[PDB]
Amino acid sequence: VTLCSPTEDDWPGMFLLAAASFTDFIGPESATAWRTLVPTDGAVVVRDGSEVVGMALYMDLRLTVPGEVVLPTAGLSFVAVAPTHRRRGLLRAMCAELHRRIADSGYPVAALHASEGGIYGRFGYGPATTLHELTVDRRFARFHADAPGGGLGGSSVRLVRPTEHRGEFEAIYERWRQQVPGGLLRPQVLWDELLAEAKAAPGGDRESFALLHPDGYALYRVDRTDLKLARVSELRAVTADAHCALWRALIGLDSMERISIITHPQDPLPHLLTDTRLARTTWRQDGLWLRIMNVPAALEARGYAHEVGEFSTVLEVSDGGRFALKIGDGRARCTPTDAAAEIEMDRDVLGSLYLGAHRASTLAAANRLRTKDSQLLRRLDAAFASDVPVQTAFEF
Amino acid sequence: VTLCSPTEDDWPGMFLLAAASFTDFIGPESATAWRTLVPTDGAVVVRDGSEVVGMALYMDLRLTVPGEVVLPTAGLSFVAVAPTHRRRGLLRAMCAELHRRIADSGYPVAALHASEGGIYGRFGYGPATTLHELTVDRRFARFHADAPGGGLGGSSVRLVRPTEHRGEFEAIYERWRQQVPGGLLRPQVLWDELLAEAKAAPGGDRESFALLHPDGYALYRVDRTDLKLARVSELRAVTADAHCALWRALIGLDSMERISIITHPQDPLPHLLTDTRLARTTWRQDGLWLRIMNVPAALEARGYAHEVGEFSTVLEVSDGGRFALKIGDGRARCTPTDAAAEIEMDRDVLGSLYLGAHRASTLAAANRLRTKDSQLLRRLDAAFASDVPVQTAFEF
Amino acid sequence: VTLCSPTEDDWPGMFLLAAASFTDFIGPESATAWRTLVPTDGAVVVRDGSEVVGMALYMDLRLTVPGEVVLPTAGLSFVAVAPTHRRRGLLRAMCAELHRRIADSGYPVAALHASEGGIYGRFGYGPATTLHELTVDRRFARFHADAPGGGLGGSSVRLVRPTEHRGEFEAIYERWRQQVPGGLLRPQVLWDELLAEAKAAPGGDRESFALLHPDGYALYRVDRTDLKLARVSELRAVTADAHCALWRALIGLDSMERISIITHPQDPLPHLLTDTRLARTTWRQDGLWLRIMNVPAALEARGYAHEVGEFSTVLEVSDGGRFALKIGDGRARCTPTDAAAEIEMDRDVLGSLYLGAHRASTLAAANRLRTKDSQLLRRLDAAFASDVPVQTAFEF
Amino acid sequence: VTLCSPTEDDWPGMFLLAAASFTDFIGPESATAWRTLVPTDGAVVVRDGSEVVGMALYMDLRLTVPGEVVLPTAGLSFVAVAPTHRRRGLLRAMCAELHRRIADSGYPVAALHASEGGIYGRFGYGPATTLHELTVDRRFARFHADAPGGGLGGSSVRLVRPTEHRGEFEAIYERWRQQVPGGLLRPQVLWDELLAEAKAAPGGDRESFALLHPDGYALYRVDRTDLKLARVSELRAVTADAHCALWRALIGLDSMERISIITHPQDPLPHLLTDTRLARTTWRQDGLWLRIMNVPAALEARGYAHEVGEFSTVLEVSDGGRFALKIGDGRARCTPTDAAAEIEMDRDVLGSLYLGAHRASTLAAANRLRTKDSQLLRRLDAAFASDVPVQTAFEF
Ligand SMILES: Nc1nc(SCC(=O)NCCN2CCOCC2)nc2sc3c(c12)CCCC3
Ligand SMILES: Nc1nc(SCC(=O)NCCN2CCOCC2)nc2sc3c(c12)CCCC3
Ligand SMILES: Nc1nc(SCC(=O)NCCN2CCOCC2)nc2sc3c(c12)CCCC3
Ligand SMILES: Nc1nc(SCC(=O)NCCN2CCOCC2)nc2sc3c(c12)CCCC3
Ligand code: NA
Ligand code: NA
Ligand code: NA
Ligand code: NA
Ligand code: NA
Ligand code: NA
Ligand code: NA
Ligand code: NA
Ligand code: NA
Ligand code: NA
Ligand code: NA
Ligand code: NA
Repeated sequence: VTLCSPTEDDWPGMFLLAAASFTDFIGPESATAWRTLVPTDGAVVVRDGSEVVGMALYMDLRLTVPGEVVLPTAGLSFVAVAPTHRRRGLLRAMCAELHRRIADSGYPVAALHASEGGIYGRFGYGPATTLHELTVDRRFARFHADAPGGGLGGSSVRLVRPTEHRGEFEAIYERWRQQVPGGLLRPQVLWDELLAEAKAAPGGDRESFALLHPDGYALYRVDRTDLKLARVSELRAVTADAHCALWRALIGLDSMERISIITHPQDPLPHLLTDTRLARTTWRQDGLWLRIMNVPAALEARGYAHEVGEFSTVLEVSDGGRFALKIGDGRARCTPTDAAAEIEMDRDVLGSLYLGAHRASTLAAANRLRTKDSQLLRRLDAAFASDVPVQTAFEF
Repeated sequence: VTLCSPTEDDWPGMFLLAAASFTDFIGPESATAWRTLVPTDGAVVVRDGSEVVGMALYMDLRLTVPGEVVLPTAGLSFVAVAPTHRRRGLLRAMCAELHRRIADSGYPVAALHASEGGIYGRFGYGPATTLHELTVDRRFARFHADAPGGGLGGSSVRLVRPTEHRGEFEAIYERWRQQVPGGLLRPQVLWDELLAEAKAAPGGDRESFALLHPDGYALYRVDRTDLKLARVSELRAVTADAHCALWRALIGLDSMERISIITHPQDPLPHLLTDTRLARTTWRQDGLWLRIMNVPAALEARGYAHEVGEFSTVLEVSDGGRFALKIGDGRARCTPTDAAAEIEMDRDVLGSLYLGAHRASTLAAANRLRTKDSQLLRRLDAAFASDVPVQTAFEF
Repeated sequence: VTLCSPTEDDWPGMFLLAAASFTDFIGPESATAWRTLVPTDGAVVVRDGSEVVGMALYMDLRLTVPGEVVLPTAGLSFVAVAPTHRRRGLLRAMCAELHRRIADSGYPVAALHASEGGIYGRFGYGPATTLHELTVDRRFARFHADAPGGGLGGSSVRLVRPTEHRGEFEAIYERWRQQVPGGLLRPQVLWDELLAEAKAAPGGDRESFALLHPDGYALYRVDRTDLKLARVSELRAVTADAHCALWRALIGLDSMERISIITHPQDPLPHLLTDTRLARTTWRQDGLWLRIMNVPAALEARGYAHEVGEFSTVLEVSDGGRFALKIGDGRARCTPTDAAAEIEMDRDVLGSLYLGAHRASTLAAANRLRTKDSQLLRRLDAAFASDVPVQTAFEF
Repeated sequence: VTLCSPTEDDWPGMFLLAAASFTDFIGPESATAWRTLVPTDGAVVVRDGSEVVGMALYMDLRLTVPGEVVLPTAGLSFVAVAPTHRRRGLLRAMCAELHRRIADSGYPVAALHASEGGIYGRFGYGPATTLHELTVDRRFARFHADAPGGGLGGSSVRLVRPTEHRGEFEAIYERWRQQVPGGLLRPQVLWDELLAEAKAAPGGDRESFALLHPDGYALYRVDRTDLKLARVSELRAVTADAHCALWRALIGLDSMERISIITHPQDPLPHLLTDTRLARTTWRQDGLWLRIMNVPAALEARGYAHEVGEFSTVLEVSDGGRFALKIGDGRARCTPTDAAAEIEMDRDVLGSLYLGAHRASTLAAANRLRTKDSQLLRRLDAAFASDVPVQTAFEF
């Protein structure tokens, strides 16, 4: 039980453990694409004296945070302990080694998608974005008088084969990810992967169609088993016009009873309809999780609300340092101090505040975030809040 | 088809229509209690040349709004058109008459709970609060190290018969409703009603139990059919200690698999657990709906965020007037003007902003709220936002 | 194991066997009402050397058959063999004794409702009417331009308590049963019974409401468990106006998703809607079963289609006699002959033809009805067919 | 938005719209077969200034109507409006153009299968045949003494691979379609298609088997998911012997719990069993829809019941002409008149009467068919009724 960087001879063993550990595993030939995003010394394996009983790696990602600021992000992925080697501290050992490497490489943040909601808090990760399934019963769906693009003349939305409009989707996604907190750069190899899953699989998923606007696209497919349900896999709109136009087109799928989509809590769709209730929230879950690797570097890099006035405090992160935090003009200055702390939180809590998805008041109500001054609580709420609402880019 | 105030001879006819129109109708003897909250000239009936084919009324309510300010509120209820008299403009006629009376009586706002989400927007009502069902699989539920009241010595929470601690529940609810936006004064007759539904019904609901803290209570009962589910009908906590203590007690119901509760989007419960995901959102729906009867009187009466600086604009409400709105020091001054409008919205949209549940940015994204200045949008978002998170009191 | 007419001392034993044999048993106090319809020597019990292990009886009924002709009918009911005395020929013995008594009393027909579809063919009973559940998704239901009573002014349909309009329901049902094949006289005691089941039972069925027209009524209640379903227990309309008006009222139950009713295959409801398919057939089953006790007396008593011309044939019923059958001017003459049979059928098959629900062609295709002349088959089809479509009155 | 006949360059665009509009779409290579049945100028597309946003076509069909008379029939199919171009009158425009072409080509009738039951009435189509799912619990199924082919010696039914007995199936279907109202000529290319779907698909449908009689065949396969259910896709029997023999074989599938089939309301199967109720009606829906293009040409072409005597009337079809209709000797003469109408109906209603599936009395009860003389109603019922019961051939 020694902890090493994998050699090329180790990957077949890692793919075996992946196949047994993740039910959604897309096989080795598809894993070559994602492997391009793993830097040299981005992966750790544990061997038993021999085969692979343990693995974890990070990918080089670019995360957009409030103020349209793009951070280098270590994306944690492909974490797996053999069923034969549980309760043996292999995860603790692997996560520690990667965090060392992530820290020493100069990543201010790491991020992951959690398989369970109870594992990653202890390693410093906080849930930072919220996933939100909306299901529209589109038979009753009528658009409000106030809704855009409900006038005579032509539609701007086209129905198209995804594979023949890759360039337009890239262009739109690139505009989208740069201006939305939670946005991730989607490299070429992940566009290759995304469009290979657009085509119909024998006894698998059905053909994916696209609705294409100058400033938006929606990829959808009819469900395998439920043939009256369209699953919107991905809708990216840069303008409210594009968003609305795309939903007029989706509500126009007259052979479907229900359109479903995984979106964000602030999706304006419910307000496009004469009946808000027709867009039911069927499902809600933690999206992206953040570990703030370097507190001063992260707090300084993001923009803050211009609306709150200048204010200063001392933030203590448990075993992560104490800081004089001065916020004003939507910039922050974060500097070492030994002054008495006014606000205390574990590092995972800072992850949950960092993109604006969670309010400091809420975490304080749970005593995850201690302060004796509620004026300071309101000011943190206001400053950390995001003007553009926070969204989840793509699962990794 | 003439529209009149009911006489005592009209109520049996109204109770007949109620029994046929609402499946949850609690019968005449229980309707005597609610009738005490209907003012003289609070009810309209439509007769056909004869029996009651139409009815609507308002109750005298006291609604808490941001800044711990209590408004007189006309609560719209008991609205029903005979199945024999649909598509005949009886609702339009009845709602118009009540709104006339509500306006001329000096109510700044009316409120209702909607049976459908598509009827009430056209009459000026906006969804103002969000209901949120959390279901905890309590078998996996462990409280976080940071959570309050996890130390040795005694528990402060007692298990009790609801009927023998009415005074303590009243006291706690009275403290709660005065300090929470969406709070409603619960009069004596509704406490009589609430505790009569605490006892077990033959072949109906099971006995209700209470968890009692100095600063909180929870009423729960095991589900009729699912005997591994506890339904928390009502949890009122005044302090974070009370909230946490009550959930330790609820998670301690070792014979249940699932605790469910209808709460608000900012409920801190998910953050009390080591696994946020164990508190699943199973259901989400519009709660209280607001019609702003008098725009200047309502906008002036509520508190605003101290965090946003002083700012002025011209608000047009469609067919509801145009106003110079000046917000600063968490007060608003709202005065008539004929100056060019900077912000336009239908009256229902103002209802949805009024308690802070919905962001102006979100409604703007849906074009329910028109402005050409996004700086003004951020300022409205910030000013209208509620420091204490908005909650739904009781259904009427 | 001797077969006797019950004494008053035998009924408690019969009620015990009834409670164990029929899950829907309405108890002894309610069985006093139905007992009034059992004639002296209408009931047989089997005792074991002692308690009741066997029972069967007939009730005095008046059945309407084609040509608005009302026949005295022995209604077979309350048939039960102890679970302790199966496969012992007690049913065969009891049915034989009752049929003897029914025959010798001068009933031309007996009728029953079957608990199973496989028992009663061998005793000479044929399924004579078809039950047909229609379920309307009333959210999509719009009436056709051509539909009656879709013009301005008042509705003629009232919503009422069943118990306060007994006289009007009786009057309408009495008009209905006299003019519809399958109609049964409903005596006073069965109107007492029907209205006692209109009221809500503690942890049972909900309150029943009535829609009342001068020429029609509908009794409905919301389902116990499914609160979005209205079950129409009974709709009697004498004119197409009444039928349509009542369905406009039922489709107006805006709190229901689905209206369900057990009706007949020729119910015009599907054709009242712009979308026939909205009235789905969810369920279909044999209704009333007929045993022709006296072939000549029954064939002579009913009217025949005036459209088919005069024609003669020889009908053989297996072990039920051979007859010269002459049909013309919608009358039949049925006389003994020893002439060669042109048409053969078991007696149960004649029951199935007798009210016009089943076509002779269909039964011939199944070889239940033998002839070597298809011209004669078409003529039987045409003559036996009912101008007024055949309906099921009430279960007994 | 111009309306044109498609060029060969337009089909890829039509196949894209087909894939997105119909979930059952069988792909382009299979659509080449059906394309052979589309005449020159049988198809219309709508382009947007460019891609295909609209399409509709008719196929050359031969429909059997009562009196074993075969009509040329325009079969409407492949109708689709882009989700991006709803509520724009593209369907109205396309249907109008095709009906013009269908009329001017000399088709007396058009027919279609409806995706929804609410679209096609306004374009003059009436539901003309009824689909009827029977499900047999074959564990309890015993054949009646009277049933054919229940004697000793050999069975005449063989179990066979469909692909090796194509000639025998063709021969039987050809005999069947010529003698049954609703019958359609099945051309070579549709037999190619039918037998390609007989073989097992990887992770799709299972292998199809055939039961083969000299005068009948049944194609069945075990259900994908439910392995105790045999789905009879198609049973064609020319003689009652063949029908019965085939069901003895199907009830002999001792590894199945349930045999299901989509058949017609007059299927004699229920009467083959000792228990009629074992053949439950699980599902019922409109089959083939008819638009009478030329009222006199259609009314004159079909046979009428010989049983009803000679009679004359004036039929008005709304915006379809008024006619002196004289029916006798099972022929009709239909001639222009300006005499007062005795019977009025919309054109769709005539479609519903034309094959005998619906009774004029029933449509009159719904006021779809106005007359002041009920004697004339009985005579129309009798004359339009079909001696051979009406069946649905194959979906298109
Ligand atoms: N990061 C990756 N993601 C995917 S599919 C996107 C997705 O939604 N994953 C959720 C579930 N995961 C499944 C797999 O990783 C853990 C949990 N596929 C591959 S192959 C592969 C990676 C990789 C990492 C780099 C090495 C080889
Ligand atoms: N306002 C009232 N509320 C209740 S129960 C609380 C509740 O949750 N109602 C939701 C459904 N409603 C059911 C009834 O009113 C409409 C929809 N019960 C009565 S009796 C009664 C009222 C009344 C108004 C005053 C007159 C007589
Ligand atoms: N004929 C009767 N009918 C009813 S309820 C109508 C009904 O729907 N019955 C269907 C099921 N049956 C249940 C009971 O009889 C067999 C199957 N209730 C009583 S008490 C009673 C009878 C009687 C006969 C006369 C003697 C005492
Ligand atoms: N007429 C056709 N039918 C079939 S499959 C038989 C079937 O059951 N269709 C029901 C659903 N339809 C699905 C497709 O057409 C609308 C609704 N497949 C093709 S490819 C094709 C046609 C065609 C028309 C000619 C042009 C190309
Ligand atoms: Na980015
Ligand atoms: Na969206
Ligand atoms: Na963190
Ligand atoms: Na209050
Ligand atoms: Na709570
Ligand atoms: Na409002
Ligand atoms: Na009668
Ligand atoms: Na009916
Ligand atoms: Na009989
Ligand atoms: Na044909
Ligand atoms: Na069949
Ligand atoms: Na027609």
